[PDB]
Amino acid sequence: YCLTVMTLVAAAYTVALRYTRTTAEELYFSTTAVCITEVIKLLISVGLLAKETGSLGRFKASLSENVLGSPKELAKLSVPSLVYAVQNNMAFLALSNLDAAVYQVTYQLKIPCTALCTVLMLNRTLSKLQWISVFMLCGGVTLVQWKPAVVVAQNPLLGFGAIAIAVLCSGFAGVYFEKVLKSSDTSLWVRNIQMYLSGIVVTLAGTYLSDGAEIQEKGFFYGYTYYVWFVIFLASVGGLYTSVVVKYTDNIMKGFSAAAAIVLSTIASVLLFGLQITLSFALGALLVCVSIYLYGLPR
Ligand SMILES: Nc1ccn([C@@H]2O[C@H](COP(=O)(O)O)[C@@H](O)[C@H]2O)c(=O)n1
Repeated sequence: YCLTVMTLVAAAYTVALRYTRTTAEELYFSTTAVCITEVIKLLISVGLLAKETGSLGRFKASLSENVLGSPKELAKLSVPSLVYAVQNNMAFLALSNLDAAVYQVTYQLKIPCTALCTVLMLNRTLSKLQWISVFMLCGGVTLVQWKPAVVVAQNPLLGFGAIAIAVLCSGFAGVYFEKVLKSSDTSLWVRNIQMYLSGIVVTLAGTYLSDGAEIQEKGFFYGYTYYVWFVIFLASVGGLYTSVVVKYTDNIMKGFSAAAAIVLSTIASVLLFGLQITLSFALGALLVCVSIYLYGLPR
């Protein structure tokens, strides 16, 4: 379920976002959407904490001791929420200035950056063979994702600067969260709550600084339609399900699993719905399979 959710969210999110940034008459503030995602992800996570603890007495006790009463953990988790506030704003900026396929292939440069950050920050080791598989995975998804390289005027060079920042944020913020998540027995849903508390403050401050002038003229929830709330739900679910992947695997295996699921989803579409496929897909799919094989070998 959590692999078929991640693909159908991955498919739906970037297309629905790209649509809502280009086609609107009354256009919404992207900074607010990033902030509202952190609010919803907090409220779902608070819900999940009650379900995990499985008791009102245990839930309340967890909020006191672990959520609100672990200040140094909130201090640590304020760092990646500041970086994710950058990242997610750069993602709305990138999809406003570049094509959906162009964003997709370019943003996979996070996979090398995330692998480097994993080796740097978590003090792990990747062999020469494992490094070969990471770049081969990156080249494999490039071949699978490839598509030709809006009703509004755009700026590609500003769009690529945004993906350059967002790629660096993806590696740093994700691995920082993994570092803090796996440093104790504290629950995933506490760590998410601890993070999204600071996130809501940082993202709301971002909105003030970026769009506060224009928001006074128009309103905070200006341009919001049924499709903007759809995008934010997908961003919230995706955000939560990403933290679950990092919990049960790691920030490198997030990339391999994401790539493997794109190939499995396209193969499911060929068999069930008679989808026509390219030779680039066939070659790229094999590279994704070899990369998983090479990464999955003992040294
Ligand atoms: N603990 C975490 C870790 C990541 N996330 C979200 O998951 C996304 C990570 O995207 P990447 O996998 O592209 O780095 C970000 O939008 C981030 O806000 C989250 O909501 N909670």
